[PDB]
Formats: sequence, structure tokens, C-alpha cells
Amino acid sequence: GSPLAQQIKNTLTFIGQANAAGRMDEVRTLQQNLHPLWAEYFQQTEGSGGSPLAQQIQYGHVLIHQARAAGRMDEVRRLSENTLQLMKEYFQQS
Ligand SMILES: C[C@@H](c1ccccc1)P(=O)(O)Oc1ccc2c(CS(=O)(=O)O)cc(=O)oc2c1
Ligand SMILES: [Zn+2]
Repeated sequence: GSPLAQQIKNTLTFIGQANAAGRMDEVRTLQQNLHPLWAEYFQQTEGSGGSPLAQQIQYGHVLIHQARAAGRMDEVRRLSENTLQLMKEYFQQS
């Protein structure tokens, strides 16, 4: 894949590994690492006409930022879980 796609894949794997161990501080760090990588990747795909599965992920990503900033902690938890799963499945299409 692209180098950026591999960076995202690796970072998703790390988030899953941290989640498995219950290391919530490391999950937070790794989600923050994912943030700029996904943002850049997504806009690259948009510059070449777009992917509906990518668009779906990004829609959820925006909703997550809106929920988190508003303190809507239940909506953040649900949306993060579902969107990170959509991204794992997307990048498993390799
Ligand atoms: C889950 C990630 C994602 C990444 C790509 C797609 C879908 C979800 P994300 O939403 O981008 O990851 C974050 C970002 C920021 C924070 C903050 C800091 S602030 O902006 O809230 O001040 C704090 C925090 O606890 O977690 C974050 C997670
Ligand atoms: Zn983000």
C-alpha cells in the first residue's frame, strides 16, 4: 500500500494491543497519533476522487471530535468504538 497506509495500519494495531492490555493512557496517546495520519490520508483520497468507506470513517471522525469537545462522553465512546472498527476493516482490504 502507500507508506501512509502502513503507518495507519501499524498505529491501529498498536491501539488494539493497548486496548487488549487495558492501558487506557497508551490508547489515548495512540489515538492522538492516528489523528493526523488519518486526516492526511483521507484528504489524499479526496484529491483523487474519494472512497465511500473512507468517507464513512471520516464522517464518524468528525462526529467524535464534536462529541468529545461537548462532553458527550457516551456518544464519544460509541462512535470511537464503531469508527475504529470500520478503519480496521478498511485497512484489512490490503
Ligand atoms: C479516536 C481518534 C480517531 C482518529 C481517526 C479517525 C477516527 C478516530 P481521534 O478522535 O482523532 O483521537 C483523539 C484526538 C484527540 C484527543 C484528545 C485531545 S482534545 O482534542 O480532546 O483536546 C484527548 C483525548 O482524550 O483523546 C483524544 C483522542
Ligand atoms: Zn481526530
